[PDB]
Amino acid sequence: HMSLENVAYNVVNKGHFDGHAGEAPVSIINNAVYTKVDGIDVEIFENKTTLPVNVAFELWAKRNIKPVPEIKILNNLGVDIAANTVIWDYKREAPAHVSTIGVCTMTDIAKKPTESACSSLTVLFDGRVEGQVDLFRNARNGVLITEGSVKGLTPSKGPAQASVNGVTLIGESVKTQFNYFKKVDGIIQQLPETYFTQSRDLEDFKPRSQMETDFLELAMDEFIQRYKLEGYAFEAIVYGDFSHGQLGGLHLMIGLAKRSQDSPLKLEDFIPMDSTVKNYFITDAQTGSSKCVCSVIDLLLDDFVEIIKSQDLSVISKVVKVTIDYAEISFMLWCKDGHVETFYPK
Amino acid sequence: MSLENVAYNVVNKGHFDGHAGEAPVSIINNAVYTKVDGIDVEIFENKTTLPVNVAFELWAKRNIKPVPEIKILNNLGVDIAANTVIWDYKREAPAHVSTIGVCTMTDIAKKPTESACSSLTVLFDGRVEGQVDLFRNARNGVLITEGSVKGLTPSKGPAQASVNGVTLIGESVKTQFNYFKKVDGIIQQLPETYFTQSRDLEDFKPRSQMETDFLELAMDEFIQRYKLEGYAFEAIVYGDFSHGQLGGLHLMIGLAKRSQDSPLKLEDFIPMDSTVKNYFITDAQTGSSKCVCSVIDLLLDDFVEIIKSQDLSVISKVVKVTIDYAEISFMLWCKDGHVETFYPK
Amino acid sequence: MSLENVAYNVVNKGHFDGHAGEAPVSIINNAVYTKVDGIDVEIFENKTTLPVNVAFELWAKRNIKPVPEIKILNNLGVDIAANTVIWDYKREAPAHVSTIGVCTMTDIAKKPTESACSSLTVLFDGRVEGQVDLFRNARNGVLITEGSVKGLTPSKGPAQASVNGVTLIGESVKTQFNYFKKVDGIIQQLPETYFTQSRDLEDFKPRSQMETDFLELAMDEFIQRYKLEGYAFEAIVYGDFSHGQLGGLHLMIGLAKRSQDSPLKLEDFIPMDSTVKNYFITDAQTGSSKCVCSVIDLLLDDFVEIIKSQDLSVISKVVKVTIDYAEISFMLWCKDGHVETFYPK
Amino acid sequence: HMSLENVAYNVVNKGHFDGHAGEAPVSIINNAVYTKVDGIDVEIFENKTTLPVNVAFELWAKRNIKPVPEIKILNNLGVDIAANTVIWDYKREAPAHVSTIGVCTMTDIAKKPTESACSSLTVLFDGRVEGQVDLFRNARNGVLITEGSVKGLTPSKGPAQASVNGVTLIGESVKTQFNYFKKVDGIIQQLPETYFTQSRDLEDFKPRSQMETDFLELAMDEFIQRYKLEGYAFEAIVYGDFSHGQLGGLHLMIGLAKRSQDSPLKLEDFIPMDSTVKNYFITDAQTGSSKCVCSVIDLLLDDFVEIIKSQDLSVISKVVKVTIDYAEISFMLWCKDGHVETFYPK
Amino acid sequence: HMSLENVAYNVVNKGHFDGHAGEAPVSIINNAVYTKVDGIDVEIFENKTTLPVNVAFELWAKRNIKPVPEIKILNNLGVDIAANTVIWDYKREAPAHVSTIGVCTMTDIAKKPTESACSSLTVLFDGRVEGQVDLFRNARNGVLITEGSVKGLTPSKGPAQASVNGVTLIGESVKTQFNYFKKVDGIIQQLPETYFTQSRDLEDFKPRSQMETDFLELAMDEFIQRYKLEGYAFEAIVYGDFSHGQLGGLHLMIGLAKRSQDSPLKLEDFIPMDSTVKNYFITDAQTGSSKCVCSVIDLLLDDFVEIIKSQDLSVISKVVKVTIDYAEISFMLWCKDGHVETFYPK
Repeated sequence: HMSLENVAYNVVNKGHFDGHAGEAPVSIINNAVYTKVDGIDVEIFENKTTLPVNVAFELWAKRNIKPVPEIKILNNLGVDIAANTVIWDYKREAPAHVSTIGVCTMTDIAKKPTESACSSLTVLFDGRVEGQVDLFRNARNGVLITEGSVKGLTPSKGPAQASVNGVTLIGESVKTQFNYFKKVDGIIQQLPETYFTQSRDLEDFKPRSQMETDFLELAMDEFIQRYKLEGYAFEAIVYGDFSHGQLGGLHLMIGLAKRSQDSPLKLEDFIPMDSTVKNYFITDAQTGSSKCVCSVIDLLLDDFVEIIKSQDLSVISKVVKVTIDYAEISFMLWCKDGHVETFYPK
Repeated sequence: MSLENVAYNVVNKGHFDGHAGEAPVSIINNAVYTKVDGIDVEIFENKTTLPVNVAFELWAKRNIKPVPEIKILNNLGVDIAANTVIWDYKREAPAHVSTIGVCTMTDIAKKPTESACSSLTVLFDGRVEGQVDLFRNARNGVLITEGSVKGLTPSKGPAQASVNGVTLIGESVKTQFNYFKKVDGIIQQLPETYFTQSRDLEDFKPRSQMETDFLELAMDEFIQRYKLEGYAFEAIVYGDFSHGQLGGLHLMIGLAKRSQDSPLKLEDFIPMDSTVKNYFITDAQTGSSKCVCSVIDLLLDDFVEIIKSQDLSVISKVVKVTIDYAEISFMLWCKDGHVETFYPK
Repeated sequence: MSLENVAYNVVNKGHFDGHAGEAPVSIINNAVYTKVDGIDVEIFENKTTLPVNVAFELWAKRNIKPVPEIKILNNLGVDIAANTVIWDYKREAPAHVSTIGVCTMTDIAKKPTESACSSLTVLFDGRVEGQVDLFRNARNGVLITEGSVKGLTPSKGPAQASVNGVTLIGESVKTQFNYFKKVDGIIQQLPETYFTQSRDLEDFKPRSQMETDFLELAMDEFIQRYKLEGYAFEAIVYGDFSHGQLGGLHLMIGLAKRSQDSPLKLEDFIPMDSTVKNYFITDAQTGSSKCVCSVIDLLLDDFVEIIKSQDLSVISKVVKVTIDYAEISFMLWCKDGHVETFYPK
Repeated sequence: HMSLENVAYNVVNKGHFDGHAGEAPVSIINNAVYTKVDGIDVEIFENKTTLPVNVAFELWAKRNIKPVPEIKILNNLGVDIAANTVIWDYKREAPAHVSTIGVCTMTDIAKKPTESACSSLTVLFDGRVEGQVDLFRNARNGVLITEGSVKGLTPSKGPAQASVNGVTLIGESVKTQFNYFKKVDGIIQQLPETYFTQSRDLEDFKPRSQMETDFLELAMDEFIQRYKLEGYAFEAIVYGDFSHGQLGGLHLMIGLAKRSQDSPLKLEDFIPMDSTVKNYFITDAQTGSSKCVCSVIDLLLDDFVEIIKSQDLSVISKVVKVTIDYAEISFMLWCKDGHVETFYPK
Repeated sequence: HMSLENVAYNVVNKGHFDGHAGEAPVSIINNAVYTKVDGIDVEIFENKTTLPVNVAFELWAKRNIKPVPEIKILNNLGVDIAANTVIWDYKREAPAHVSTIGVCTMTDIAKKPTESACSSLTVLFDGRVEGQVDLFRNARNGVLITEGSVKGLTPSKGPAQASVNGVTLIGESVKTQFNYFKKVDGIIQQLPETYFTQSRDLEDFKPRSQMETDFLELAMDEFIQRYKLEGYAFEAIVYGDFSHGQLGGLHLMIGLAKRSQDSPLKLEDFIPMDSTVKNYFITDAQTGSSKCVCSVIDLLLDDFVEIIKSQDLSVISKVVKVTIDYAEISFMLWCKDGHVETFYPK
């Protein structure tokens, strides 16, 4: 049934593991996989994981190719493992999770998600596959994602985007927005009210609201004026300060895309794992201004305006907690009289 | 003649020149380094299955003249090359397992006249002394030439060739070769062929009025302008993104039309060059995707000619089109005298 | 003093900073991995020839301030840097073999004063506490500062420096440095220099009216406007793509002009940065190619000045030009009072 | 049917490849094959070859485990490829041949030794397997080994030793001495009359004739006397001279075994490959005497006597041909006025 | 001229590097060198060093095949680099020195030892090679070794043993006892008078004097009395106490050799390179006694008795400098009322 040659067969004739019978000849060398075609080798996989080459290969081939949650959502929810699939982290070119359930005999800690060894683990269940709802229903720890309503349970509307083959997108011919359900120590949990990150890169950044379009096109103070934002210090928080040797402002992703129109930015991703709050070691080409550990987060400007506009400016320093991507993010908020002085992560 | 010699040539003449000389060389991490100003600068990353030092040799001796695209040699049964290395720039490896009089570690022979060559189809380049003649004396081979060969009928090959991993139509250098094949001592007579345009999606440009009309105009305008109704272009060429699994996108230009507006991810799951390519495509705008999309880059005009010259009486048949010197099988489905679907087998 | 301490600094502060703490590490595949929520995430890929753990320490101990481009340091004969690492992002490796007070595994000393350093041209930085005084007390060394130095004549350096692998003319930060040198105890009078412009072919931009005009205007309309006939710009700068052999393109801007019409393939066969670069260039448009093209960036104005201030009576000479603090030898050919050709070495 | 996991299943259960269906879980790492046993990895193969680790594993497991000719004897007959089996070189820890016939998808040049790609190669045929003798007749280039007689064909008695699982021995419970038959370009060959290397190791050298028993026990001049050999230079050819900075003679293996009885010798086997004539960088521990490249060959002492005794002694130096292990071995024989001064391989 | 393919050619034909013209086909893979002999690859080198595989190869082949000083003697004398040769450390299968002179372009710091680069380094010179005696005279720092006597310089008789191709021995057919001369900063040095370590293995230990034979033969106090040694507690210093879980005594190699006649001793050479004083994690297989870091030093007993008997045993605990192998080794001497309590280094 299950073999390296069989996995390779699927990879070359079907583009991923499908479960078709067959064998393809394989060379393992240089932490990579090659197959013979017309007497010559053509590389079909490159191991970027800390797993043995043939194991990582089996898991990669067994990718979940349907729309799946972005790993940051899964991380923020406490997901430790997935039930009978592999959630592939495309930007680390690695599996999202340590172990496995019913996928690969080398990494499996169970063949079925409700075995004793999964008892203590928060297991991802997919409602789209037959009978995983009822598996979740009597599982100690887990997360359930569904497309439709679930009888007896209150849903938390997840984010609009999902990951489809490493492409993170809003579905149109396919459903990307899931309902989330969580279970901890045997009991149903109510997920918090959250904002959701927008999940845009700096290269392909597109605006997603009238306010965002206005943010890119208009000058600093003519924008601050239009949306009545004076006293919320967009210049020190959102915009970015490039006048000094040390870098300032530039906390939001959209504020970065603004400079990107004039000047290129280098972002060293020193810890290259996807998270709600990304820290970059940023260098500005135009000025020379640089900052290691510059925290950056992609919220809709509207969401951000709504965050900061609902804030009591009557004290020196508050600890402000905002729930984003299912995680509780801590901000320091410094206010003077009725002016916001600064706003930033901990 | 040696590692340190190959290195010297590489750093001082950009490749192997047959120059005498030697540079100190450091082998580590499946790579070649040479010392300049007392520090190591990498000059070769080995991405082959051959031992590091051997790959370096064969890479350096990579033929730097216009040579045929590797897919053409493959379709033609070319098993080996005479006294040169045809380097595969898409895999970063030699096109062939063994060599002839190139490197001791891979040579099966020193000359294509030797016995161990007799059963192999050797590529002969008429641009070098006596190789035209060697071809006449070989049992199995493919000859490429720029001009006429006396007493032999030529097959006009594709306009493109590869110069240093860049595939182009030569203006200042000749890229369109003549082709001759021999099997078991008999001159075989090569088929009438179409040639694939070998274009990338990321730099795709139209090469006729029809292709230009295809990229600019709405689906219906184009279909009507070229009276193509019933030939199922909406289901074969254009690409349907309305469902979970995506349809169409059988030609390269159909993909290029999408890319204009929104991007496609193309997983090249078996990454070697071929007439027909299969990509695991995801459509970014939509979420529609398909494992194994066969994509062939044919001039739209050539495809139009192909499909229009077909009998739509039968419910479905096998259609053989000679493309890039290979014989490709298509499945042609029909209902009531119009094309339903059309795809490689 | 721990792989884990270096690691902690990298994940938490972006690089080595001096903060106490320890992050868990896995070493595999010539790379450093760290654990975040039970899964391994790669924080370093070793592309150097040094042990993976050593290279990691040195990479983390990068100099993050604006520092000179390594070509300048090489041209100056700098063997080592005082209490810092000059990272080479082009090769992703340290610019120098060993270190001073940086890493215990490669240190040849803790301070740039002691015996081992005596015979090595040490790089000193005037921006760090009393390193100017360490320069005064050294046999061999090069000093960079921002302002004036007591009793020392400055050499005005290039406008650009490198900040975190990005070459720049700093607006919020000083990139132009003052250069001082010392050979076997004696302060040197550094020669007058042209400086190389450091532009890439991808993002090339003009920096003078003359350069703008060169990119915009037709060949002889530029030469006529700039009183340049008989200076052989047609042969030297512009680029000839009409033969199998490729001619011209001795300046970066020449390649920039062609790239406006069609792309060029550049094999950087020896991939270290330097005043004069040599590329294996293929012209996509025509098929023209040349394996060893000596090239790189001088202001077109700088080059015009150089070629014009030359006596053009002798049939051929060797000409010395001090670029990037280094004497570059050129061959200058002349027939009947007009320039024929002009090229490096 | 075939796979990496299948091969491991065979190896862990049956000790080598058997054709048993089934799969064992595997980690390829560090050019080595690991299998999971009770939670922990146990290394079951270590790639010492230039082939991909997984291809080498497959080839190894498919060892011919019955008595097979030693590799040197096969190389002297110019055997390029074995027919539907794998001869394992235990001194190299590598397959004896480059390619394969009907053994492995990665290395096969053909499936049957009856195909076109085989005509020009000398193929090892084994009478111990059905239809192979018959196959030999038709195939143009080949060497056939048998246990008994072949109707209509002249046998050639091969050496008494053969290899069983990398243990070279003379069979008592199993037959090891084969008749050899060779064939070139269509025509059935006539094999030269041969001596055979006795192929004994240094640490456990055992005498195989009364002459050898006496050689070891009796002193130098006592042996030469008892066996009538004065003027055949046994003192400077066989026994070995350790009086000079450079070691002399020791042409015969038993010569080293003799000197070993007293004090030890370091042997840098600088080319670790089986062959009729072995070359060593010997260093004598007792004296300091040493020599780069000493041609050391293990002949039955009786055989060497016969070789030198049938030798003419007229000229001052002749080049002599001696057929050992089916290979014509050249020797330089120096005669002076009546005595062999020295006699060594070219 | 010089190349990898040339070095290879030398190894497969001359046993080491000789300077012969020719080339051999080579494969570099898995930190090893292979050569093609009749269609197949035979490994001829395996890299155990921290240098690029090809570089370690250039150096290993250019081994000193002559009798050479043992590494400890050089390490104790401060030799940093040999002139125009590699001193191979066979224990580490690595070279003994960081750099090289006129040996290999990739590791040379000078083509001749007279260059500026060499002047701050103690350069090993061999009196057996043309003019290196003269080069020593004009050198700032260095160590000379000669067979015979040198004009106008006071010699120092070295150890009777030297290393011949890794094999440490007393030369009988070739000289291993060297004369030692040393310069520091232009000035000649009169070297300290010294005992030499006997450099013997436990695996094949032999006695070297009547006193040592009596040690290995006679029981404890019978021997102690016989040599008027009573009052020094060899019980705690030499013989080794095994009655405790923590291993007692056993500070001499011959002492180790005694216990080795009755029961095996496991030795972990956890810092495996050769030196005058060697530390081991020792485990006695009979009792179960164990001790990490027991300084084992192989002095001849006649030497050790001389060291201890020429000692004033008044002060309770003392520091003693003994010169062994041209190095000054510090010792701690303990004494209770005129008799010896304990004696070890540090």
